[PDB]
Amino acid sequence: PQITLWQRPLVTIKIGGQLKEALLDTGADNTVLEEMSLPGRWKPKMIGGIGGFIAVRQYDQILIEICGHKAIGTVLVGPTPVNIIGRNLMTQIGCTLNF
Amino acid sequence: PQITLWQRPLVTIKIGGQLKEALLDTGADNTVLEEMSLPGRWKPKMIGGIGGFIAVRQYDQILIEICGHKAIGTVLVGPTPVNIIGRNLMTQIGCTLNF
Ligand SMILES: Cc1c(O)cccc1C(=O)N[C@@H](CSc1ccccc1)[C@H](O)CN1C[C@H]2CCCC[C@H]2C[C@H]1C(=O)NC(C)(C)C
Repeated sequence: PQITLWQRPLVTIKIGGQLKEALLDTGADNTVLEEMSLPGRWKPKMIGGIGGFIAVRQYDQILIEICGHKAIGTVLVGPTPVNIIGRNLMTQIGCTLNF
Repeated sequence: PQITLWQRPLVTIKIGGQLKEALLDTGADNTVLEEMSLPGRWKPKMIGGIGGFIAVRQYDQILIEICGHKAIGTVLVGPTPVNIIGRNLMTQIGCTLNF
């Protein structure tokens, strides 16, 4: 799959038995999902974007299926308006920028 | 150029006679630079990221040289902590995501 950038690079994910849409985001160090319940224990974390900071819950070794490719990594959960797949997960699916 | 995502995808830009480093950001609709003086007249704009909103100045038809590729487009100027090259400029340089 080659994805051009004329539209947002949204992909379908499967995480915790749920189907979501998420944005492939090269400008994000981390992966950030809207509120959802996840197994097992987490740690509080602040992350900064443009315009300020949000509080999130850090879950490690969480299974995610991104466009049919499985990856396990750290997933942050909190009040983001868009599901974000960051570089931590993108490297696991062999995802590159090209030009 | 193929860019893997193990590190931030930072590139050198030239804009308004100045050299800067900027992040190639698939998760950004717009291009956002820290405070700098630019030719032309501008319009006020609010943009939202994670954790809130910032006020920026919208400059159109601005020349930018991104990793040696010229592009002209809308550049937003304001209190972003990182220079961000968004999709609007990335399409102009033939930039794709691949995996
Ligand atoms: C800059 C920009 C636009 O011009 C237009 C639309 C969105 C954005 C925007 O802020 N996008 C961001 C993701 S968050 C997001 C929020 C709303 C919609 C889509 C994505 C960037 O892609 C990533 N963004 C780039 C960059 C922005 C300036 C501050 C430092 C980083 C923070 C980083 C980021 O947010 N990282 C998290 C791990 C917290 C997710």
